[PDB]
Amino acid sequence: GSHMASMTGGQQMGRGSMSTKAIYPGTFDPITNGHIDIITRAASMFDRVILAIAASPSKKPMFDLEERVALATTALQHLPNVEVMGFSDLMANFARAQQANILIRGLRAVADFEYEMQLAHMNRHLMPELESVFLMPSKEWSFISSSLVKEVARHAGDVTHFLPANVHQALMEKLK
Amino acid sequence: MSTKAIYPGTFDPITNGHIDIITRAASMFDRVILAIAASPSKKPMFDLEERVALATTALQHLPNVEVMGFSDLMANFARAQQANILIRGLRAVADFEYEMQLAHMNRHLMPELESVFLMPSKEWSFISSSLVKEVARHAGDVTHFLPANVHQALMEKLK
Repeated sequence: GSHMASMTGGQQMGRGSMSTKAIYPGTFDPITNGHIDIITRAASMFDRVILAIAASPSKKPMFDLEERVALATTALQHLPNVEVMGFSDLMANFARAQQANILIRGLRAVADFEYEMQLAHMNRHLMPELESVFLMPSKEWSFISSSLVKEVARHAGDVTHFLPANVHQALMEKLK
Repeated sequence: MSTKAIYPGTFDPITNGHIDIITRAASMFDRVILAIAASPSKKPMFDLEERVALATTALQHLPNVEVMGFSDLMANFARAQQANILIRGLRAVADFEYEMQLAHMNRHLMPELESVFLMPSKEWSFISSSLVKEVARHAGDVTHFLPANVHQALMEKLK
């Protein structure tokens, strides 16, 4: 009500809008225009957003953690309420450590919907106070992935439309 | 700063699943409007007045939620209401394809409207308005799936 701290600290649910802090996890190897679109949209609706970059992914990434964090930091510099960080745990544990209450997930294909629903249930089990939120990609970026952009670039296909300049330069450098 | 979300549907009637979605949405956005479609394609069991009244009571305990009817383009309603977020619940794969199509169309109609998707709690993952009605019509117990006000109104409709 006013000076009610003496009485209560407050609950998350039932009581109006709360401060929101979102994590957007991935490998971002490297970050594409599709990722930038998702995080831009998320940063417009939530107070703070962390782009969380996985340190040790299952498959060895083309860019190391340091390179991935640096490229993403530059690409997202124009968003005041976004921070880029590496992590090496369950997304649920990183979110707990970072006191985040929102998990951002991109939803590209029908094939992925089943898996995403399963992960959301598991994350609710691990961290009940973490809410998963799902954003569909713009039509423009609906077919791109980091993986497809790399494979196209490896055979000299034009991918300038799909990446920010900083990332495009770094990628060309990686491929000779 | 300010976020204002629309949660559209037929809500014929509102279920515990709907209430869960809007509760979660109201915790992350400043204001939420439950937008109830006036003239759905299939004739609903409850009329607009009944649907709006039942939902209003069911959601009365949420301070930052308003229930309204609407009978126009979701883009125009959202523009009229100065809303910047469209909430959809996402139950099944079949619904995701259709919702993705509508989201593309809505991006065309209203570029400044952001569509956001929430998955239902495990508890409510199989229930729909349609299924609850069909169960109740043949005397199955649906008390676990509806708020008391809605349960009472439904029993009344089937007598």
